[PDB]
Amino acid sequence: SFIKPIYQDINSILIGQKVKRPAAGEPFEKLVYKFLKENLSDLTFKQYEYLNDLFMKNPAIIGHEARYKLFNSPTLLFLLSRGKAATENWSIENLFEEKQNDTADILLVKDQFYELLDVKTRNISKSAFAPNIISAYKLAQTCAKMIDNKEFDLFDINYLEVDWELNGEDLVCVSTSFAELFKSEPSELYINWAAAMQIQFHVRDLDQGFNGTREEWAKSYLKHFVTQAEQRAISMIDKFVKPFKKYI
Amino acid sequence: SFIKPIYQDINSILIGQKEPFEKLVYKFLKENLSDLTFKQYEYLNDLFMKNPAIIGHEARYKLFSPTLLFLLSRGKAATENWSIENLFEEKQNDTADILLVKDQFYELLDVKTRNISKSAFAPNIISAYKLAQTCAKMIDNKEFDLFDINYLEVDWELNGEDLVCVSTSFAELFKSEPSELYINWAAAMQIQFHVRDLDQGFNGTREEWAKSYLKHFVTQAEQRAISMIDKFVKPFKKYI
DNA sequence: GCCGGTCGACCGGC
DNA sequence: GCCGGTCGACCGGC
Ligand SMILES: [Ca+2]
Ligand SMILES: [Ca+2]
Ligand code: NA
Ligand code: NA
Repeated sequence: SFIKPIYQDINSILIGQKVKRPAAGEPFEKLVYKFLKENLSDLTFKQYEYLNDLFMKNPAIIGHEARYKLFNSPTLLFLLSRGKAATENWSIENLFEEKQNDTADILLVKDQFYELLDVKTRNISKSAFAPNIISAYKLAQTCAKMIDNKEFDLFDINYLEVDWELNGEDLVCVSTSFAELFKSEPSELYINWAAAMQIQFHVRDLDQGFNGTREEWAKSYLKHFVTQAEQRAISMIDKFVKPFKKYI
Repeated sequence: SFIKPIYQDINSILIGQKEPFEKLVYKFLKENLSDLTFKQYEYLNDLFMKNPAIIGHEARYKLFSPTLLFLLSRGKAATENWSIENLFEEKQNDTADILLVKDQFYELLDVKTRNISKSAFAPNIISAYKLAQTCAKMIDNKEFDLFDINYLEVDWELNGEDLVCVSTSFAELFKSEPSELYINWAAAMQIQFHVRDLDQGFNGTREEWAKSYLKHFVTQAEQRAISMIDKFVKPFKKYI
């Protein structure tokens, strides 16, 4: 991780920062991006921003198939790329812009190594309902692709929780946490199938004791995933069929 | 519904107005149905304000109809904690956007907003699992003429330094063919559609719709459980 | 403590 | 045309 080395400063800075009032605390992310962008200038990109720079540097390379080749990495291609037509139609006059379903909020990129940062915001005033972290399914395809191409040192996926409470008509950050997906026990991750099949946790609560190799992590995760996937299918009969069979 | 009769009016005013549109819709209705229109939470304030006597949740829940209870109430603690100086507010999780109730009949109205110049990705309509519960309760409690769940679609476009409304539509969940509704299991078990494509045939009885919807739910729940195997198990066993 | 459902609407593969 | 996956958090039942 590129941001750990200065997490303490980020931590300190953000704590205190405020925001207007009507993803309620989403703009807390605009700040993280600003700070990153002030102290890691050359490494910090919004995902679309990253794609935009990528295609601007190779304006001769038009059309999606050829543009996709620019990643040199099927996995990163998978995690960062826009759709075919979207890539087909990209141009300097017609840049990529934000997209709800993009994987990362922020990319930190040095020496062709990638840290995908995602910022989970949170109202500590309100209940403590753990938020969607990332699609379990998307993460599964990610692992598959990691083995298939033997890309185990390409990239990490990390999280920065930013806690806040309401004060008057201003939202103020009271605390923050930071964690690394691939340093957690794969098998302990909670998959909420109904909740868009999303791993769910709070960053402060996430363990980091994992040992093995990145490759061992993918394998282990795929085990977990498949296992929970078999249980969920069965759970469905008990929860969504049995209770309603009688009205029929 | 209390909405359909004046759908000409609604329509007329909406087009040209410049994606928080649930606001505008609401306005017109308040200005025209003063004593029928509530935000789901406003209704709840009122129902609790007009009964200062009874307090606590058990009692308060008695004020609503296990089916309206289920669909509209805010849950034990929130309810127990309600008071004049501590009123309910907007909650993302609420079933309805707008309520319109006359003579103890309820119109749960849901405004679906749609970026008309982007893509036709049908949005979440209502959890198919919540619906299933409802249908079950309607039957168990033999209450088939109490409420409707209608939708008003509101299409919009960024033609300007603002977002403009280009068109609208209106449909009734319970005039739709059940077995036809799409249940997107991963997307929060949500029924997904555009209000404008929603079939409005169905010439059966509210009861029939329910036992038909439930059969659809169950059948679709069975497909999904199988699909999970094919999609999330078979393709990854080779790695484990 | 443990667990998992709900809103909101939004592309893109073939 | 036909399908369905994703991001965003966020509550309440026992
Ligand atoms: Ca985020
Ligand atoms: Ca709505
Ligand atoms: Na994510
Ligand atoms: Na709904």
